[PDB]
This record gives sequence, structure tokens and C-alpha cells, in this order.
Amino acid sequence: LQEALENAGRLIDRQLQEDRMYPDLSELLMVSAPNNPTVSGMSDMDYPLPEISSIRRVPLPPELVEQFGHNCMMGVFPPISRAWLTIDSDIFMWNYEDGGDLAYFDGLSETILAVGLVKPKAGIFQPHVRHLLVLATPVDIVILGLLYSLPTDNTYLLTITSTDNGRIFLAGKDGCLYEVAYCRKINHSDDPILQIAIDNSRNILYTRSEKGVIQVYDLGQDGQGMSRVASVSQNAIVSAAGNIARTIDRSVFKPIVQIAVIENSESLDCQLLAVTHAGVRLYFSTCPFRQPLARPNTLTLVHVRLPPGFSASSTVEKPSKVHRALYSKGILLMAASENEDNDILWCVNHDTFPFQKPMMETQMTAGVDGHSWALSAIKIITPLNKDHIPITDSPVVVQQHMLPPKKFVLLSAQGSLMFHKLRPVDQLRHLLVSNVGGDGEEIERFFKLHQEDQACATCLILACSTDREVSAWATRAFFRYSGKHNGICIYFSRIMGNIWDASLVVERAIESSVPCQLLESVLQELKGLQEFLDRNEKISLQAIQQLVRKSYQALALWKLLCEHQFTIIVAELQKELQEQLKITTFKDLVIRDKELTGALIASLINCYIRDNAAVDGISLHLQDICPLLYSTDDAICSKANELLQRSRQVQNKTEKERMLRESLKEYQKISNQVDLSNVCAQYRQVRFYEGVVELSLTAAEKKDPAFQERLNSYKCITDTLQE
Repeated sequence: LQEALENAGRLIDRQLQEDRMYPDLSELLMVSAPNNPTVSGMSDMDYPLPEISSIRRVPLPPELVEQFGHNCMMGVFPPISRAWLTIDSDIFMWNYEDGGDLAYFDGLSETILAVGLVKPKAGIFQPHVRHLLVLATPVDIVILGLLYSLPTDNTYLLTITSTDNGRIFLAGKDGCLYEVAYCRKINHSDDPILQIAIDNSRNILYTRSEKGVIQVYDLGQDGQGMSRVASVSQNAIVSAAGNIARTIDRSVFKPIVQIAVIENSESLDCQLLAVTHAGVRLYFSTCPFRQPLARPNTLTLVHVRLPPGFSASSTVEKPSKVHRALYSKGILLMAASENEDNDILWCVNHDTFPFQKPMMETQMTAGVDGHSWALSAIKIITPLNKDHIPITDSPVVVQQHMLPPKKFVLLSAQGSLMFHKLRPVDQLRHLLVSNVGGDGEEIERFFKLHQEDQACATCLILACSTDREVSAWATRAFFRYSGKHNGICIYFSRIMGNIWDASLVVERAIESSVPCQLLESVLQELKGLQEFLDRNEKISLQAIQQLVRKSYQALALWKLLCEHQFTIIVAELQKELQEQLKITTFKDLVIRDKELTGALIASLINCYIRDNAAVDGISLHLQDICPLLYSTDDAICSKANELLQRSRQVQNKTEKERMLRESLKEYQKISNQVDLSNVCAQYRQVRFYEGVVELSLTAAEKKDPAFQERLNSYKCITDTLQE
């Protein structure tokens, strides 16, 4: 049945490689090079269930509202989870999660011009501070740890933005972009700059002037360069977008209300997004395509994607005068101005269709109260997988079984709103709870919108949870809507992830690749899957179930090895098997290998008994949790080996007699199977030739009750007699 185990290995590798190659953002936009830009959002299939179901409104505390009634700058600090508000430098930071932890501050003069939160340089600062507050006033800028001040020569700063490595950049009505070095200010240069965006992965800084001019600045690989790469006028952007569109009025391309950074985890080819009013997304590339290490050279426009309302067949109203936007992991959240007081929130995402080569998105509109001032967001790699690991980041459905939903906070005058993006598993849970049971009409549409394999993987994520009502409903939905076989394969591949093709050892001395807590979480998920399978294509499915059980036992063995001294267990082994372990995978160890598991078990038991401890506990545990990798034969072999190793002491002569006799009795029933020529060596080493003769006689009498093999066994008796 090793072929059935081997066959399911290609089935797991198929679904693992299927979720290994996914289209990039540039590929999703159907662009091929920065010389032929493409336009989407109008082909009636660009924009064909609750995208978010979390509306938690925490009102602004009345102490702040009373002062608000009497500047009105606002903002949020997601790293510290304390939203702030400003009424003439009376800056109070309240905890937007529950409306608490008021932090009044009105020490210096009024009329602050900019507020920023900076993660400080880890080198030179007191350890008790975790963040920095940078307040900009017309006379000077004060930096306060959570110190001293720096004067600005009458420059009206408007925005402050921090890099990941602690560099603070300010901009304002002076037209120049400044940096605070900590102290001094340095100018990196009629048009006020309103926004500064930071690309932390590729170290690219963007700006967005009042007229609309976007300037790309290159920080370099080090992050300290700050050289202007490009400077594109707004008219150039409008003309380029018109030429790419050729059928769209240019009034939607101007003005530009937001610029966002497209992270290296989302695209290797597109590095900037420009959101203009009426919700128009202009995709800008600053570096050559598919070159992760190429620094920016010019700011070019490669794609023009339209909002949902632009399509001829679309009945959705277009967004109107959007003033805030964010783009995170393919999710666009933009705030349109319905009135002076109310607002509309647009959520556009393609997490439902992550593999379609042309971009396929879904949109949601949510009416809220309060003008928006701050809308913000709250893999295991091995050398044997470096060439197969997808570089950027996995989609949502790949890691939805273990990743929490992405959380966002929208702050207005009335109060903060907390929401999170529903994972497909969350949408299925909402459908199951909203429906009476685990079947009906909304579940069928969920399993039809996603593929049957992906939908069954999501259903297994919900059904292997170990509350009971949702688990039973998810199990019924899984069994009601070969699709189940592919869903099981995909879910098992997503549980294992990048560990199935990964080596169980990464050099450093020699330690386990997977951390203990991650391994335990994977083990619990696999235990849930195995319990699901036990409670409930037949030959292939049974082979895959056996593979799941075998891999669960292997993972339990790996976890218990990590609990013990993994370095000692791996080191105390023959060099050939260690080198084989270097370039073998979990797939090969579970399936192809049948020697390294026993070697690891033997090393673990030897380490346990070299501590002068009874083996009866660890042997019982191994037999309980690894029946396939550890049989009763291994148990009696371990007991006899323990007796032989602990009988190498000269405390008493009569003590040796009973111990060696019982060890020989254990060896009598195991002489046929393992180590006939191995244990006789130590038997003669402990001066028990009488035992060697008896053991070899037992081997001759039981192994060959043929003639040639019995004579071969008697040759051992002759060799011992002559020894």
C-alpha cells in the first residue's frame, strides 16, 4: 500500500503547487510591460454576501465633544491604538476601541499645524518609550517621547509621515519636503504637499502636491539616500490616462485625492496607486517589471481601473467626491462625501476571486454618519523550497484557517467605527448562523461562487473546529454541497502549507525548522481534520486519510522531539542518515522514508535512558501517540536495550543474573525481526557468551524452523565459541 501513500503525495503536491502560483497585481490587471498600459473597469465582468459584517460604533467621549462644540485636526494611531483629536493644541488621545484612556495635553501654545506618530530608532533612546509624538506649530516642532524642540523658519507644515526605520518626513505649504534627523531639519528640494506615502519594503517615498504633481523619491536599499527619481505633473497624468482610456472624460482623472503604496507583498511590478475623485484608480509602476531589487527610475502609468459605477451594465452609482482612501492587500476602502455630515464607505476587493487572470472584484457601500478624518487599518521558508516559494504573499483563502480578519478604524466627529474584512470562512459562518441549519439557498450560492474545492476547504475549516452547532452545520454543508476529495486535499495542503515540501531541519547547530507553537497549532488543526475523517474515489480518499493519519503521527513525533533536546537527538545519529535528513522533506519522511523515523525514535529513547530514567513512560507515550512509527516490537526492543545498557555496572553479580535473564527473555520473541547480529556484539561485550549462545540458538530455531539460513545462524554460534 506504499503506492497508495506515494500517489496521494502527488495529489498534495498538486494542490500545494496550485496555491503556489497565483497572478500578481500586474498580471491581475492584464498588463504585460510599462510600454502598453491597459484600462479595465468597463468590460461588464470587472465588477460582477457581506464583504464586511462588523459595525462597532464607539462614540466620542462627551468631555471631548463639549470642547469640540466651543482647530479641528483629527487622526488615528493604529500602532498605539489611541485615536487623537485636536482643539487648538488641546490634543487628547482616547482609546477608540472602548472610548477610554483619555490623555489630555495642552502644555505649549495653541494652533498646532501637524500631528505624527513615529516608531523611534531602536538604537539611541530609553527603553521605556515605544513611540514618538511629533507636533508641528508655526513657530517650532516639538518631539515628545512616549524631549527637546526644533524650530521651523515660519514654514507651514501640513503632514508628517514616518518610515519603519524611524525617519520623519514633514511637508506643507512651503513647497519643499523636509526631514527631521535626530537634532536638525533638512530640506530635500508655491505648491503645498498634502500627503506623504512610504513604501517600506522597497524604500520608495511618494508625495502629492496641492496642484496634483506627484514626485517619486528613492530612499535606496539602505533607506538613507533620498534622491528624486521623477516628477510628474497632474496634466501629464491626465493626458496619459486619457490616451490610455480614449473613451473616458478627463474630469474623472483630476484632481487626485489620495496616493497609496502597493506593497511588495502584493505586486513586484506595480508600486503606486492614485485614487482620484469619482473613485478612479490609476496604477503607477516606478521600477522595471519583475525586478524586486531594481531601484526606481521613472514614474510611469501602467493601468487605469474604473470604479464599479463606470461599467455600462452596472447599476451601481458611481462614487462621488471621495476624500479619503486606503489600499491594503487588494482591498480598497474609500470614503465618499454624501453630504456635509454623512459619509459613504466603499469596500472593493477581489478576495473572492484570487486566481482569475483578469481582475474580478466585488464592491460594498455602507452609509455612515460623520465626516471622515482618519480611515486606517488596525510563511515557513527552507533552502529546499526557496525556488518554489511564491515571493510576494499568499492570498486570503490560502491562510484563512489560521489568520484573523484584517481590522480597520474610521474616525469621525461623532465617534470611531471599528470594522473588519470578512474572510470567506467568516462569510460562511455568517451564512450558517443566519440560516436555520447547515443547508439551504445561501450556502449553495457560496459554494457556487467559489469553486467546489475552495468552498469545501472553507467548509472543512469551519467543520474541524473544536462551537458545536457551527461545526455540525459546517459538516452538513460540506457533505451536501470528487469535490469533497479535492476540498480535503486542499485543506490538508493548507494545514501543512510550505512544510510539506520543506526539510525538517535547517542548519544554524542543527534545529527544527518549524517553531514549537506553530507546530502545535498545525498539530491541533490536523487532529481536528483526523477526528473529522474518523467520524465520517473511495480508494484514493482512504489512502489520503491514511496519509493524514500518518502525517499527524509524524507531526506529533516531531513535536515531542522538539520538546526534548532536538539538537541532541539529531546530532546523536549516524552521519549518513543525518545528511539524508538534510535533503529530505516532510513528504519524503512521511511517505518515502522508512528508516529516519526509527532512527529518530532510537535516538530519543537513547537520550532518555542515558539520563538514567525508566523507559516505561516514554515508550508507553510513543506507543500511544505513534502506533505506526512505534510498534510493540520497538517497545520490547527498547526495554531489552535499556536492560543491557543498565546492566553495564558492577554493583552486584547476582543483580546482573536476573536482569540479563529477563532481557534475554525479551529478546527471545524479537530475535527474528530486528538486530540479530547487533545485540550479540554488546552481549559478548558485557561478558555474556552464555547469553549469546542461547540467543543465537533461539534465532536458529525460530527464524528457520531455510537450511542454509539456519546454518548461517549457527555460524554465529561458531564465531562466538571461537571468540
